[PDB]
Amino acid sequence: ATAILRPIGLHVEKFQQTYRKKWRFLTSANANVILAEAASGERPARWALTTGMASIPWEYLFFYMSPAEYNRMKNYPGTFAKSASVRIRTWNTRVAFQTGDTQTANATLNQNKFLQVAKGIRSIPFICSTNRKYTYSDTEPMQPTGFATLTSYEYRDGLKIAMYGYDNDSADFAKKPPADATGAEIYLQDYLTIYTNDARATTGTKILAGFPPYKNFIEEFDASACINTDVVAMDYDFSYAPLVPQFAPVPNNLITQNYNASYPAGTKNEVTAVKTTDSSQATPPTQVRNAPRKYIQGPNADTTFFDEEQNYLRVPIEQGGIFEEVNVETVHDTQMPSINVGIRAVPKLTTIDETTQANSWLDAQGYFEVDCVLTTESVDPYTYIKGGCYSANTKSQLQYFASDGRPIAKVYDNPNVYGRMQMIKTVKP
Amino acid sequence: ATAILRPIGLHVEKFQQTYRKKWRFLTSANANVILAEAASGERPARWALTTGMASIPWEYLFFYMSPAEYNRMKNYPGTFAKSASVRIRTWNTRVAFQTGDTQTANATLNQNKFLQVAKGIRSIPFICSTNRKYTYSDTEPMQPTGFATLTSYEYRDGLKIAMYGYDNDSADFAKKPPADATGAEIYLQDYLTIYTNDARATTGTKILAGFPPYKNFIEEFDASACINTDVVAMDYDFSYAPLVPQFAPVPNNLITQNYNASYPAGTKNEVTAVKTTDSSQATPPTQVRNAPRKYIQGPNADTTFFDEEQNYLRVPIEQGGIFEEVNVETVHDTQMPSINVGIRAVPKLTTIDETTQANSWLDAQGYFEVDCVLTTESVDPYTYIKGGCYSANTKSQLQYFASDGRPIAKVYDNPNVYGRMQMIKTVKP
Amino acid sequence: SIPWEYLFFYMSPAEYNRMKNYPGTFAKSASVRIRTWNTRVAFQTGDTQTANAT
DNA sequence: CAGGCCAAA
DNA sequence: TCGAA
DNA sequence: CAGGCCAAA
DNA sequence: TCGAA
DNA sequence: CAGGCCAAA
Repeated sequence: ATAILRPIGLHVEKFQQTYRKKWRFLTSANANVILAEAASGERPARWALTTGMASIPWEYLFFYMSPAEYNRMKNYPGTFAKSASVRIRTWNTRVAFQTGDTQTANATLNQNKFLQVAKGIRSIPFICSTNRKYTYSDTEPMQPTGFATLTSYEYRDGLKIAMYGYDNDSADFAKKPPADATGAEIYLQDYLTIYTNDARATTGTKILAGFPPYKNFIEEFDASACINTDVVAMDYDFSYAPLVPQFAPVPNNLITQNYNASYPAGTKNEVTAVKTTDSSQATPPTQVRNAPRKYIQGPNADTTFFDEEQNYLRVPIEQGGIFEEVNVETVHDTQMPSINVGIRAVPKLTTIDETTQANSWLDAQGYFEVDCVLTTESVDPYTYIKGGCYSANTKSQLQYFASDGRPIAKVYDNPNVYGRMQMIKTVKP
Repeated sequence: ATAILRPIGLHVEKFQQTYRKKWRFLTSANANVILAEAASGERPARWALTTGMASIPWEYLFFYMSPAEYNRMKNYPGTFAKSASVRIRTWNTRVAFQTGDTQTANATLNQNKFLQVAKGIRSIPFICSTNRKYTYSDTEPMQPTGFATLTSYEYRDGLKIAMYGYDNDSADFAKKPPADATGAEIYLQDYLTIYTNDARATTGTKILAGFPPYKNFIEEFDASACINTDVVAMDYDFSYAPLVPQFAPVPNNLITQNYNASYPAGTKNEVTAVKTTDSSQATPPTQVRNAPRKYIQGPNADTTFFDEEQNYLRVPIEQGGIFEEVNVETVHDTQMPSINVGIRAVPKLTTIDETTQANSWLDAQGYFEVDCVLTTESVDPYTYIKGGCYSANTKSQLQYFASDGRPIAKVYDNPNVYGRMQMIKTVKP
Repeated sequence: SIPWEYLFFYMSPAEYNRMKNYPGTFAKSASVRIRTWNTRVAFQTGDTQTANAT
């Protein structure tokens, strides 16, 4: 029999977008030295071991998309980041012909140059590491002598301004010609740092294990043979990266009496849980279901995380485990692999009278060409005939919140805890 | 070596039973009109859109089995419903030659007849719908003008009495000759109804989305070409449909000191949880393990749900997620697909002076032949030598209970919440 | 008249309201297909003096 | 040799 | 399977 | 085109 | 796998 | 025919 109607279902429009950037980065070949970091609050006294492996911030949205693209993206509710890709090529590595010292005839045409690549060091459970900005000595510019006070947020903000420039009405407009326009090189300042405990003032039983042998977890190549070659190629598929919240549904409490109904979940976990661990071992690991949560669209929505533009440069793109959907969901913890690349410090051609590492270095600089692609997807659903887009309420989203109203998000800036990236309260910009 | 004994194990007898019925149903081709339903308690003011798609109650035990079969089934502890099957055939659709109005010469031999089939509309998250019994206007018998106060329980009870008749000593015996004996046609009165919010008195922000386009989720066929053809064929395998509780085990507290022992569950969920959601979004979704439960056989058993015969016509056959077994179990939420079939209203042959739908209709009637089969299974276990059947205590069953002692069961009469069938307290008959 | 020349013939108020968020929108093509069903003709007219039913 | 541990695969 | 095979 | 969401498969 | 493949 | 139940596989 002829069918005059068939179940065609909803009209839903899906939109895929792609964002590409090309960056050229300059890195300094820092010496590996030990710096003391004094105790401060809950931070214990510790030793820090510096490197020249600059952090590549491929985990953040500004790395892939301009302020104009970001501003336009807010007009597409339900936008999810789907995949991110990065390719790193190295160019010729420059090493100074001589050092500043005049007493030694240290100039030499012969060079030994080495390129260092570290993938996924951030997640190694027994290596405590972060990316830090150093201060350097005036006589030895390759030698860190302390820590800059710049935060990770401020570092990424400065990188973003270098990439995309100021507003046309800024008094400081001329200070940063946008590399997205010129294609000029940008200096990176955030370097992989390895920590270990400082037991000088420790009372009772001391842990005297020294350092982890972190060189056993990096790749090091002859830089003379890597000119104009790819050294890193990484692809990442996001688990849950909601960049713009979904369209709100038509609220069923306006239509139904049973809007606050209950139903079986069986043995399935449909509400996520928060895991807390304690490496001091004063308390055992705990798992708590039904964390404080807020809807991010709809009647009582709290959109602070998206209103504050946290996901542009302050927090990583991947946020799996931080958000919930009201359906029968399966959620796991997430983290993107870290990327650090750089040039090993080049010792100055001179004699020393002891069996030690070098104490003076030649100026050396890495030149890295970075390609990056980000793909996203958004939806325009029409559940109802009038009044714009509305999604099914099974698409409704929630976000972890703290009791003071601050949204909670994943952060990659702190060292891993049991190989995990912690989630912390966001800070208002 | 010759074995004089081998581990033959327990003697367990398994019994399979099959229940068949054939029903012939008459449906009215109701007009699609909008009725206002005023606010009442937690029920908000809403608009209702009527249809002629009659509900087919294939989710209930009385649809498949007579009172004699049901009464006998209570003698088989551990009876589970295994599968249910329904087949629907349509016969010739009757449309009135003319309407009651005399002023218009509206009689015509030409007809356009359409059959509507809706499968699984009940579970669609963005469509708020139930089955309702209407009141109709006297001048337009196809036109609903209000809602009857009959409950779903009373509707199904009346259907059951029509199918199987009264007791031989009833004063009303002659009023309902049983269709199970005569094979005569029965009129159905419960029709699919689509709701949307009524914002006439809403203060603040209004939702003005109108209706969902529900026609995009049904199949509609030329009824002139469907005579004597199958239109619906559905099969359902039950997850957990306990019709009679299992034989009680020999209680180990009479034999052992460690009857209240504890043991690891590991990371597996062995006790089910209740999920509560809130479409008003005042609270986030919550999941609670270890709900109030009662054993349904054994020492402290509460058999109220089965003593009250709730599963015959008041609650659906499928109850997965409502019951637990003491073993290492895996449980998920359940619901059977809904079935609604009917004839579209046939406009009267007349002119109207505006661009609207028809306001007058011809009497029209659907004729549906329904075959239904239900298969069940029960067990007689002999764990012990004397005193009748006893099961292993790993077969012990529990049911969700409310704090006032009412058993909790799934219900299909309310609109879905996030695509789920809610569980509510049962009501004493 | 079949008003296939107008936007409301093809798109709902919700779709129209959402479409305003896409600057540079152009309508590219429009298609219409018309099927006829059974034509109904009255058995008789209202006049009683003539036996006109057929 | 990267993504919820690696000494598991 | 909220990577994905 | 139905059974715990569909815009996922 | 308390559908079931 | 044993290892988180057996009347499930």
